[PDB]
Amino acid sequence: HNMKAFLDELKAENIKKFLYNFTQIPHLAGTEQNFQLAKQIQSQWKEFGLDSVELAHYDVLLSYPNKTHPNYISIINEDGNEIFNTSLFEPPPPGYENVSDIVPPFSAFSPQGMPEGDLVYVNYARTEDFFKLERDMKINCSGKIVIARYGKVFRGNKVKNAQLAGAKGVILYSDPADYFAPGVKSYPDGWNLPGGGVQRGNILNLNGAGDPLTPGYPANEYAYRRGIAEAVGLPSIPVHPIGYYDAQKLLEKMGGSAPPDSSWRGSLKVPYNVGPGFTGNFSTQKVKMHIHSTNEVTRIYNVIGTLRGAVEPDRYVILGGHRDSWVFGGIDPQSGAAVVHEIVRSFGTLKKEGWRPRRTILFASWDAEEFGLLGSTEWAEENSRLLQERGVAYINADSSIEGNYTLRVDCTPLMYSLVHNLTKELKSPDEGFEGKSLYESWTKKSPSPEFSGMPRISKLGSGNDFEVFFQRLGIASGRARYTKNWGYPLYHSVYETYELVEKFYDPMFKYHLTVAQVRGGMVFELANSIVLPFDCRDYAVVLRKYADKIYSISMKHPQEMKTYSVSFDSLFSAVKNFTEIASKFSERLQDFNPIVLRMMNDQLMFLERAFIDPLGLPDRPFYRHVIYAPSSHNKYAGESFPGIYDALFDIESKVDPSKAWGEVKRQIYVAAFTVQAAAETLSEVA
Amino acid sequence: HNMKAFLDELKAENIKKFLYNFTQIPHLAGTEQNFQLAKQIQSQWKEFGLDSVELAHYDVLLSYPNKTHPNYISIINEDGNEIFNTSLFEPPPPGYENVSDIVPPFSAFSPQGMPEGDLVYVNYARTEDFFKLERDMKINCSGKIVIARYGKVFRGNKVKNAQLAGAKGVILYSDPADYFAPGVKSYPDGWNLPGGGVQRGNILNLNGAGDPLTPGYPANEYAYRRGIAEAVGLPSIPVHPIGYYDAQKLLEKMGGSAPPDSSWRGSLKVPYNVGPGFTGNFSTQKVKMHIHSTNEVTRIYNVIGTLRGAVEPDRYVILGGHRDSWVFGGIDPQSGAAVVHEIVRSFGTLKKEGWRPRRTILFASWDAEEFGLLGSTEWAEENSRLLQERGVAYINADSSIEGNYTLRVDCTPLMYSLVHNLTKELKSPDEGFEGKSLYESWTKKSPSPEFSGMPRISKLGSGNDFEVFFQRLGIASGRARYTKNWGYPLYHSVYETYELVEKFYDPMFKYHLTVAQVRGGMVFELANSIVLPFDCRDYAVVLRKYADKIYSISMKHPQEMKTYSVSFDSLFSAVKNFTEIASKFSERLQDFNPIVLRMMNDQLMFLERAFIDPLGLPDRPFYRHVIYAPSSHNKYAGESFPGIYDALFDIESKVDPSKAWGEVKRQIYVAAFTVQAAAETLSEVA
Ligand SMILES: *[C@@H]1O[C@H](CO)[C@@H](O[C@@H]2O[C@H](CO)[C@@H](O[C@@H]3O[C@H](CO)[C@@H](O)[C@H](O[C@@H]4O[C@H](CO)[C@@H](O)[C@H](O)[C@@H]4O)[C@@H]3O)[C@H](O)[C@H]2NC(C)=O)[C@H](O)[C@H]1NC(C)=O
Ligand SMILES: *[C@@H]1O[C@H](CO)[C@@H](O[C@@H]2O[C@H](CO)[C@@H](O[C@@H]3O[C@H](CO)[C@@H](O)[C@H](O[C@@H]4O[C@H](CO)[C@@H](O)[C@H](O)[C@@H]4O)[C@@H]3O)[C@H](O)[C@H]2NC(C)=O)[C@H](O)[C@H]1NC(C)=O
Ligand SMILES: *[C@@H]1O[C@H](CO)[C@@H](O[C@@H]2O[C@H](CO)[C@@H](O)[C@H](O)[C@H]2NC(C)=O)[C@H](O)[C@H]1NC(C)=O
Ligand SMILES: *[C@@H]1O[C@H](CO)[C@@H](O[C@@H]2O[C@H](CO)[C@@H](O)[C@H](O)[C@H]2NC(C)=O)[C@H](O)[C@H]1NC(C)=O
Ligand SMILES: *[C@@H]1O[C@H](CO)[C@@H](O[C@@H]2O[C@H](CO)[C@@H](O)[C@H](O)[C@H]2NC(C)=O)[C@H](O)[C@H]1NC(C)=O
Ligand SMILES: *[C@@H]1O[C@H](CO)[C@@H](O[C@@H]2O[C@H](CO)[C@@H](O)[C@H](O)[C@H]2NC(C)=O)[C@H](O)[C@H]1NC(C)=O
Ligand SMILES: O=C(CC[C@@H](Cc1ccc(C(=O)O)cc1)C(=O)O)NO
Ligand SMILES: O=C(CC[C@@H](Cc1ccc(C(=O)O)cc1)C(=O)O)NO
Ligand SMILES: *[C@@H]1O[C@H](CO)[C@@H](O)[C@H](O)[C@H]1NC(C)=O
Ligand SMILES: *[C@@H]1O[C@H](CO)[C@@H](O)[C@H](O)[C@H]1NC(C)=O
Ligand SMILES: *[C@@H]1O[C@H](CO)[C@@H](O)[C@H](O)[C@H]1NC(C)=O
Ligand SMILES: *[C@@H]1O[C@H](CO)[C@@H](O)[C@H](O)[C@H]1NC(C)=O
Ligand SMILES: *[C@@H]1O[C@H](CO)[C@@H](O)[C@H](O)[C@H]1NC(C)=O
Ligand SMILES: *[C@@H]1O[C@H](CO)[C@@H](O)[C@H](O)[C@H]1NC(C)=O
Ligand SMILES: *[C@@H]1O[C@H](CO)[C@@H](O)[C@H](O)[C@H]1NC(C)=O
Ligand SMILES: *[C@@H]1O[C@H](CO)[C@@H](O)[C@H](O)[C@H]1NC(C)=O
Ligand SMILES: [Ca+2]
Ligand SMILES: [Ca+2]
Ligand SMILES: [Cl-]
Ligand SMILES: [Cl-]
Ligand SMILES: [Zn+2]
Ligand SMILES: [Zn+2]
Ligand SMILES: [Zn+2]
Ligand SMILES: [Zn+2]
Repeated sequence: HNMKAFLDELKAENIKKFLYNFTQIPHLAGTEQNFQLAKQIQSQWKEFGLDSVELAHYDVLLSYPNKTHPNYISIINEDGNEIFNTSLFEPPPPGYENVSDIVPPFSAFSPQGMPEGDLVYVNYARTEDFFKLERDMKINCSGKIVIARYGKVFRGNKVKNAQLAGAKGVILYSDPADYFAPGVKSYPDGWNLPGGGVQRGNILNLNGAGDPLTPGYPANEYAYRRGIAEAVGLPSIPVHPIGYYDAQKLLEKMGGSAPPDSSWRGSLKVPYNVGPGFTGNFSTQKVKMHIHSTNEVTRIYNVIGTLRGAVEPDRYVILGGHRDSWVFGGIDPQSGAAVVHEIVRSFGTLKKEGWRPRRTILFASWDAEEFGLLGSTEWAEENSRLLQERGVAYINADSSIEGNYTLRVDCTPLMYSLVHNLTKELKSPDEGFEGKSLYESWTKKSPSPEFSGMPRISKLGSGNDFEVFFQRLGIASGRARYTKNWGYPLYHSVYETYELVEKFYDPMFKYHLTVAQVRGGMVFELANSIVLPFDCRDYAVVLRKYADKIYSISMKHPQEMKTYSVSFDSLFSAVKNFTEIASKFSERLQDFNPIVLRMMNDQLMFLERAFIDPLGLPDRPFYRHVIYAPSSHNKYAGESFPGIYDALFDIESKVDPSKAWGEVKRQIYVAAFTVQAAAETLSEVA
Repeated sequence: HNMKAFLDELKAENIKKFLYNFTQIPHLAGTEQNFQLAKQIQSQWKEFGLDSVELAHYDVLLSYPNKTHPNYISIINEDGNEIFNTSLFEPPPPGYENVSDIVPPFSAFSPQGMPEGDLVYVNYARTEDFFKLERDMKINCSGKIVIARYGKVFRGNKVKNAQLAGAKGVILYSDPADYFAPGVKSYPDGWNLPGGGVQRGNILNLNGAGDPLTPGYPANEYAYRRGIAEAVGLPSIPVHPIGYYDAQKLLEKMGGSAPPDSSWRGSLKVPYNVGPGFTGNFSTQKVKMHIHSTNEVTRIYNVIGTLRGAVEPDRYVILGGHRDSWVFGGIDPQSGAAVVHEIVRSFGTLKKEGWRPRRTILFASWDAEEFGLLGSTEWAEENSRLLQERGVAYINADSSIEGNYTLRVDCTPLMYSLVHNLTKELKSPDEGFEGKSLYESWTKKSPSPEFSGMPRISKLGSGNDFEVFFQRLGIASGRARYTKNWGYPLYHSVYETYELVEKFYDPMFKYHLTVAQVRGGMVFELANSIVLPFDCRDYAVVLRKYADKIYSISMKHPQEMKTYSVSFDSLFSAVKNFTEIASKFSERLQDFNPIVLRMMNDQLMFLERAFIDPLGLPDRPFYRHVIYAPSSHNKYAGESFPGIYDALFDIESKVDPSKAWGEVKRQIYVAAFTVQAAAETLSEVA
């Protein structure tokens, strides 16, 4: 009973069976169907052999369209007539036109409203897009409806950016330039987005809070909830998404200024005029939104399975991914959840033969991830003390594939070595690499920008269920999935089905199987290796990289750094110290008795934990990791030394430079202190 | 080598020698003399046999009078003449009239100013005193100088209360009714306060922040400091203390309303008129303060000694007390520090013979405790990650005696059993109890208000160096000292000398020796017992007591609890659960292998830690313990369920009752959740 045994028990055919089983009806959070799937998963995980399997439920704020009062957008003429209306549903996929309860496209958590106004086209609605509109083009968004294309950044950042600019409404759409791959056919004949396809998705700005009504505390039966008016993260203007057929109708009459350059033009046969408003003929027509969605406190259910550790049952390695989907979830998330199900099945087969892992493994099927990571965050708020004193690692398990080209890993530097070592022992599934390792194919296809002969591994960002574990609690975290050659066209649409995956992404299920071996093999090592498989020297390498980068951003303002005596010396000193201490620690780790071992492993487990500042980042108390936080411009992207980065952002625009530069210095001191403090956790303990 | 060996090595004669050595010159924080004593202590602890002994220094905000521009108060006539002036120094004690650098009486951190006005007498300046003045007597303090007597509550709460009432100055004084014991002579002929004696002391309201300029982070060499304007906890009006000779001069001319009752009258031959202002003859005279003290960032030094553990070197038991004193520190703190020095000496004797404790013991000599607990708090901010993952217990060691009657212990319920068991094995030093245990004499003299045949043990409050460890970090903490039959007259005066202790408090040093056996024996057990000597069942008992108490406070408002559906059921359910789970845990602890042991001990060590809410209490982010916080009316006193207590305080005065009662419910939910969460840390781990 070893890792090879675990890995050999995983079967592509089983992943395929489970994916099919998980994707025949929609499993939207808060619905009957998703409770039923949770019950099924709990039953099967027990049958698979876990020691215990429980549902953990919470009553959280969710959001749904009004069934009898649909959401839509109009062009209205001056007479008041609605002369063009967007579509009320996506044409359902072949063979699914009778499935009940497909939720129509909507932006979850939109407030209600029927605003009317002139359209302004804001490109991707990124921070830089609004800067370009307002500062360079002198175009004023206040009181206008903005239309923005999806992509580049999390949609919630788009809405926040629109709000701050004074917009009274947001219309989101998928441009073929971003969601239609050239040379491939639309679903059902290929994997491309049809013009009637629409990306659903929440538009919250929770900054890691979880349920908007109970930030800090689990939404259990006796919770005291904020009123809607004080809820965290809800947008203050109506928002609705549409497909590119409808978008074309809204964009074609656009007047005002031309697009500032070609980076602002998508693929529709439309000028991409920024506005405000329409051209001459139609300058009297307007855009009207009709949004009637309601926010509703609704029960959600996590499935939590436990495989007790033989030696350190009080040390937890967690494999977690969500189960709730927008409609059928053929990729998002069931391609990940089917992989988790087969991982549980394999571990349980070993267990039934008398094996147990050294440490406890917890398996999680999270609910309401699509509505703001609510299920993972509420459970972690409930269990925060257990997690912070016992949590070894968290491996996420959302969609296993978003392409069929190569591997994509985003993790803490603590697991870089683990990931290199594991992938060297796994067979590549790729054409042209038969008989060669996954490591070889991945490094060949996705080389490191810095080191020859190594693969790219990215920082963790946010916007998935690892966020509370890593960014709030400081538990070492990672994720891995197959990706494209550098999202995917049918993301969050009704066309993400079992057939999309089985026909176009992974017909042999070999990419699913490889991802199962990576996620499963990581959890196996973390739960069974005698010494935890973390290399602190890898952190010392990246900290230097990030310190160089942040210093180079500051050095765009040399005169201000002289005037205000802005020095990075403390941060560099801390990083140098971390490097030296980590080096000594690594020598002792190889050169040593279970208390020494357990004292040692605790140093490795609490090293990620040491980067947490209990005071949080400014105005973001649930983002506490001083090295990594979600980017303030794009929740999906990771930022390093985010406190310093945000202090320096757009600093030349601040009215009181002394105060702005003071706050940069304050952030340098906080970062330097935290790096040194983390380093000292690796010093000899007495 | 066992506890008896440790205890027998402690000698009364050595405590006496060290006390004498520590009290011949003043050791005010930030001065040359106190750095020299720190160096001496470090040298001796090394000689005593500790493994390492370091100074940990920080640059913190301190406050000192201006040497060439003394602080004083006047009665000024309408002509502008200063017709009476308070004294510029206390008459120094016999044989010490040539000692240099005795700091004159002042209120540390007072701002500068020379306000003039009418006096109002505010009794003890407690919350209830100001309520009585303003609501019942209709006396308006705005723009008036208040005169208040020391006692009952921390002086800082007095100043905060005066500020909030609109006072422009505060004069603090020691009334004989509170600081002169009947039938005993004044120093040097007895232990009573002479009329020229004055209590020094800081008047900050830091709420656990430590150095006013660097809340959250150590005041190290690269720290970025707040400006004085944003500093935490500084008073906004001038404050100065005086003795009762001077107080009599200021109080004798007082007019306006009579004292509302006899609880408002002290012992001076004065009417205790509340004012405002003086009687007819002198109604045109005024009181003028002259305060010229300056706040100065100043280096302070902690001495940190380590005795490495043989088995769990990564588990810390800390014995810490301060070294800085107002003048000679004959009781405060050197009676405690001399005890610590002899404890270190005894442990080092065992070490020199080849013994080591099971866990690491850390010994601390803290600086600048008198200026706001700055040395212990900065070191704990520096080492917070080590402390929270490794800190087993903190035993404080300030003044060993404040009387010669009986023992006084204030601790976490987790150490109640430890304290009972230890004191049953110690000989009582008391007259009439020769041959009988310390337990027997203490319970006889200070019985429990609740259980026959047990002694009183009180909650921890704050205002001493355990505050950061217990209230911020959640490390189990305790303190013990000999006390009077229910502060002490010469507290913080120049008369607290070696002679006061050797002549009047403890001439045989037997009370010092007994306190050394208690503090030392507690640290020995905590550092050496195989299973940590904490009983979680004791916590379950007090939690029920506190839940009953807080419910009984709320039930003063039955109509409001019906209207707003204010239920305590969740809190009672949590406490019941904690009781049941603790009971099972205790059974397993007696019924079990070093990992099981270490997994078990970790449950005991992290149990205090589980009562910490990382979000802090409302507007008090550094007070994080949900069960215990310093009282918002008296930093010295402990409050239980302080979040709920403060929500209910004076609630019938709140203008929006729906909102006030909502916040009571929110606090009940937070408390219930935290109790249940702490209970679940004692559940089986998987
Ligand atoms: C990386 O690791 C280093 C440990 O090897 C550590 O070095 C410490 O650095 C601090 C400076 O930040 C040193 O502080 C000095 O301590 C001595 C006493 O040991 C003091 O005398 C000295 O006094 C001052 O001199 C100042 C500087 O010129 C002056 O401004 C002051 O007013 C005062 O006169 C300093 O406070 C400490 O000793 C060092 N330990 C060593 C060298 O072994 C680094 O700080 C660490 N990096 C970080 C970010 O922590
Ligand atoms: C002390 O320890 C107890 C464990 O023995 C624990 O008991 C749990 O209590 C909660 C109630 O707070 C129970 O919650 C219910 O869970 C079931 C499913 O297991 C739900 O069906 C049920 O649904 C609801 O019924 C509600 C109440 O009438 C209603 O308002 C809702 O809308 C919904 O229909 C409840 O959510 C849980 O099962 C209990 N575990 C048990 C009994 O074993 C205590 O909560 C704990 N005390 C604290 C403060 O944690
Ligand atoms: C997915 O697979 C499960 C497990 O086999 C199916 O659930 C079972 O359905 C059978 C036949 O109705 C019942 O006898 C069992 O009680 C079910 N087992 C459970 C819930 O654990 C489930 O119906 C399948 N779903 C689809 C769409 O094929
Ligand atoms: C990844 O594999 C490398 C090569 O096997 C491991 O590094 C070796 O670890 C052993 C065990 O301590 C050492 O004795 C060798 O000297 C190491 N070889 C090196 C550094 O080249 C590495 O530990 C593995 N990473 C893990 C387990 O996280
Ligand atoms: C307190 O005791 C210490 C320790 O004996 C005395 O310090 C020593 O003084 C002698 C005589 O001057 C020196 O030779 C040593 O170098 C000192 N030892 C140290 C500093 O560790 C100290 O002087 C005593 N103080 C008083 C007031 O009696
Ligand atoms: C205090 O002393 C009592 C009496 O010795 C200790 O309680 C006993 O502990 C032993 C060891 O587990 C048990 O076998 C006995 O049943 C206990 N006696 C009781 C409960 O009456 C108690 O453990 C000690 N407290 C400590 C060490 O914190
Ligand atoms: O939908 C999500 C969050 C974002 C997805 C990543 C993602 C983010 C954006 C796109 C897109 O714009 O097409 C596609 C995928 C993840 O982290 O798995 N979770 O279910
Ligand atoms: O002076 C102090 C803080 C308060 C003291 C307790 C104390 C508190 C008040 C008095 C008094 O009013 O006479 C006396 C003693 C302690 O906690 O040791 N620390 O050095
Ligand atoms: C949906 O449709 C209409 C909107 O006014 C109304 O009858 C019904 O209350 C709505 N449902 C909600 C708000 O859940
Ligand atoms: C848009 O829908 C509204 C409401 O149902 C209707 O009055 C109008 O005729 C529609 N416009 C078009 C072009 O269908
Ligand atoms: C832009 O928007 C509206 C135009 O109606 C105007 O009232 C507002 O004050 C303008 N503000 C800025 C900052 O340009
Ligand atoms: C699957 O891989 C092939 C081979 O390169 C590629 O052409 C095709 O685009 C891939 N399918 C998807 C959905 O990426
Ligand atoms: C103390 O005395 C006077 C007050 O104005 C002045 O000469 C000197 O600056 C003062 N010292 C300080 C502020 O430290
Ligand atoms: C009080 O002191 C001031 C300043 O030194 C002086 O002018 C005045 O004479 C003094 N008053 C008395 C009564 O000594
Ligand atoms: C009380 O104080 C002063 C008296 O000069 C007055 O100006 C102030 O407004 C009064 N306020 C209250 C609340 O009684
Ligand atoms: C010391 O104890 C005696 C004996 O009861 C008592 O009368 C005296 O007041 C005590 N001294 C002090 C300072 O308490
Ligand atoms: Ca919550
Ligand atoms: Ca500080
Ligand atoms: Cl993932
Ligand atoms: Cl004490
Ligand atoms: Zn997903
Ligand atoms: Zn998704
Ligand atoms: Zn003291
Ligand atoms: Zn004191």
